[PDB]
Amino acid sequence: PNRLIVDEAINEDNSVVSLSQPKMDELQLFRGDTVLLKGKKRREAVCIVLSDDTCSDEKIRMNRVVRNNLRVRLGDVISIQPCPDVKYGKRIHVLPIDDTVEGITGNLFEVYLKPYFLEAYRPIRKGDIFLVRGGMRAVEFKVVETDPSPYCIVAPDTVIHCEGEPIKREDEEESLNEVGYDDIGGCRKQLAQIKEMVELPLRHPALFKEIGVKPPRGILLYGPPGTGKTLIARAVANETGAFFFLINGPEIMSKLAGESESNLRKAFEEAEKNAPAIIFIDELDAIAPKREKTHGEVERRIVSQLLTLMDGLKQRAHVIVMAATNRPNSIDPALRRFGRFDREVDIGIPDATGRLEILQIHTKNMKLADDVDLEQVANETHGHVGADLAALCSEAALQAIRKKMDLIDLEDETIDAEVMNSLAVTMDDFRWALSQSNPVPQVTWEDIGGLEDVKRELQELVQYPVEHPDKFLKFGMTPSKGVLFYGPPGCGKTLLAKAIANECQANFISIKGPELLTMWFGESEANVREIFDKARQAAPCVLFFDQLDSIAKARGGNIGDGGGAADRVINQILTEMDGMSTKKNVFIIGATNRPDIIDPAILRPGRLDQLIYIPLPDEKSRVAILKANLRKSPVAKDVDLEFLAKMTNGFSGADLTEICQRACKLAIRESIESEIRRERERQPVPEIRRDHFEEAMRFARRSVSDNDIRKYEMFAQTLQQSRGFGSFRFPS
Amino acid sequence: DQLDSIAKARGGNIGDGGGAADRVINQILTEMDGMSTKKNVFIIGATNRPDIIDPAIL
Amino acid sequence: DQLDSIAAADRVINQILTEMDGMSTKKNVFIIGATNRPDIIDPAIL
Ligand SMILES: Nc1ncnc2c1ncn2[C@@H]1O[C@H](COP(=O)(O)OP(=O)(O)O)[C@@H](O)[C@H]1O
Ligand SMILES: Nc1ncnc2c1ncn2[C@@H]1O[C@H](COP(=O)(O)OP(=O)(O)O)[C@@H](O)[C@H]1O
Repeated sequence: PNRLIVDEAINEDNSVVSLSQPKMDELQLFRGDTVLLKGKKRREAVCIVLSDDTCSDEKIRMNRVVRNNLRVRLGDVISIQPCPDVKYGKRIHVLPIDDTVEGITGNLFEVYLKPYFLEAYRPIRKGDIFLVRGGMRAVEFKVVETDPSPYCIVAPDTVIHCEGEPIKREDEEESLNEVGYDDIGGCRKQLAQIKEMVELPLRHPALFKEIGVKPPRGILLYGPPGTGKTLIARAVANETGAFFFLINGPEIMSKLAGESESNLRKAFEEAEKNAPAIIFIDELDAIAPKREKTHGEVERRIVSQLLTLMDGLKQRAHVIVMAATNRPNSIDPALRRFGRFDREVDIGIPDATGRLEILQIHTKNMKLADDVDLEQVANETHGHVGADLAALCSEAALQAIRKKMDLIDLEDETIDAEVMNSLAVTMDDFRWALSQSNPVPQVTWEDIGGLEDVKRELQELVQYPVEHPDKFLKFGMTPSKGVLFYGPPGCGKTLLAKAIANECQANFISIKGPELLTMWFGESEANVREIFDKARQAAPCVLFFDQLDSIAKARGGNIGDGGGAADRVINQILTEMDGMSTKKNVFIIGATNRPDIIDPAILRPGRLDQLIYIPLPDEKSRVAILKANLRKSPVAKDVDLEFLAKMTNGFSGADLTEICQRACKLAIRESIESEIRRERERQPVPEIRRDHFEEAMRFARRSVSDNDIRKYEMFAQTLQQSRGFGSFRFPS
Repeated sequence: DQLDSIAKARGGNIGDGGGAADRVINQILTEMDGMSTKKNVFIIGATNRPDIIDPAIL
Repeated sequence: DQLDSIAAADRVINQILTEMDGMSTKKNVFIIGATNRPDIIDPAIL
């Protein structure tokens, strides 16, 4: 019940807080009682509880000033408890801020403190902040000294003196703007994990004792630089009751030989002295590299001493040591073992919403106009780490100032107020920042013309499992992962593979047999294993094997001596695909120019079970191919693509692409003539002229003879005659 | 798996690494049955072409 | 130079084929091949 949501106070002063009647009853509390408030950044205060109906059950009506004292904002969670044994204060010493005391001709105590604390009966704590209105400037007071410590009620007979050294404005501001868990963005999950491995053992060590475990004494943070590991150290420093101490890797290296070890030993001694304690080690890889590869023996000494003191604690001191590294591999491998920095956390690059949060955090102090939208900037900056985002914000503010360099004058002793109030950041500044700062196939189904059945089948095999995983899990059948494309050359099999990869948004890897065949003994099979491993790394992926006939042949019969090695290659592929049954996301598509010699074992169901015959495009598909090729080129209306498709009976898709290439080349040539004519006029046709089609087609010939095509039909008819279960109906 | 690749009739392919395949076969022969105490190592082979496998392997 | 010395298809011509296919994306670099006799060079080059 102690948790409550920070809520505004309508009339309550700083030394009083308000609760709802049901909530105040729930705590077994009386009206006017002294209460203790705990808020973020380990900020503790004491106030007087009040009854109010407007105050919500889950909200506490409480002011701005104590919010600053508690370092909390609206909506923040603070823990409220009864405060017992709140003795009346004998004497309080308060240090006001430097800014507030300026211009106050009269004494602060007489003008402000004396009437404020007359019959106050207010309980206060060391470091408590309160505000008093009056004079030319409202005055802030901070209670540095309390007597008796720590909780003291200000009675009228209590003497109050503001004499001493007033608190500097920057010193109070730094604590006010000090970091907590909210200031770090994009790693809330990692903050929760770090709380679990670190904060949880410290708050409840007996809980770890009961279950028969020893808490992880040391934890490691690794990832790209700038992700905020030191910032996480700052946050855990501010918001943990456990005593926090600093060890800096550069600071460790700064000491003389034989003094870094002394500093670290006294560090662990101090940590084990206080109960509890947390140590953080930034740049652990800097002072703890591998002892196998080390330039100086002193570094080996410091690594060994760190190991010895790491084993020195016996899990009873309850001190957790934290380490941050940009390169975890540089850290000595011993530290990664058990009983020591075994627990690793990777602070990956922030996502879109995380980087949005980081941008908001970085820009909260800066002014933001109505036009600026941080979500857009986050959308464009895919890869910037948090430090890059901070630099982006700073250079956006720099553009804001730069746009006024014509208005402002540096030589002046003072700056203009008009330009200053006109000065702010706009969208253009963040655009410049985005431009300056530095952190799948193109082919689509619309590009392909014809072969609609093949397109639908490819969508069925690959796109549907990722679209509908639940349906596949329900029917309990693993999706097929094998497609073979066989047909005459230049019919868009590679286009089909690229299109399906683009539609499914998976990495596309394409390779051919001669790329793999090589000359050394085991090299080709190693290449096959490497390409399959590469497909695994880029999962989900579409692995495309072009010229499958060259790489896969009938093992039983091969004329050449080296064909035996070729046999070996095929075997490797077989085994690889047995490993590819595990990776359902990796989809293997094999296009072969001639499928008769393809090994029967590779076409076995479970490796390449789908066989697709890609024939020559018909008249309709030829029209579609001409449309696709002529999308980019404006064309005259006189040409009839239907007639072109009808005439080009023996041509493939590549033939038509070369056709359009030559046609538009002669279009360039007539453009040369037109521009020469324009130059003569100094001293145009919108679309392609028809005689260019006339001449361009003459250059083209038939790519593939019909005999190979009838061979393809013979293979397809063997496949069809094999599928002889058409006359199949279950009994009754 | 696919033992017929690593195991062949010795001398079948002259250009298979200059006898490196035959040396591999001899090494496998010594490692399966040689002058070492047999451990609890059960060797399973799978092949589609058993007639090409070395008779000493079988 | 002397592309005919290499020369229907083999490993090296396939490497160069894939490289020029990927290289067509970069228009700025200009690819020139001078061979003495073009009859024997692979038509995929053409
Ligand atoms: N998630 C985040 N939220 C807010 N600021 C961040 C975040 N990540 C990084 N930063 C900023 O970027 C900097 C990252 O530095 P850091 O990675 O801690 O240095 P090192 O790697 O040397 O310890 C910090 O100063 C911090 O202000
Ligand atoms: N249906 C089609 N639509 C558009 N272009 C096509 C089509 N079929 C083939 N092509 C053209 O043929 C050329 C080569 O095709 P390719 O992908 O090499 O076929 P294959 O997979 O048979 O080798 C491509 O540049 C492409 O422009």
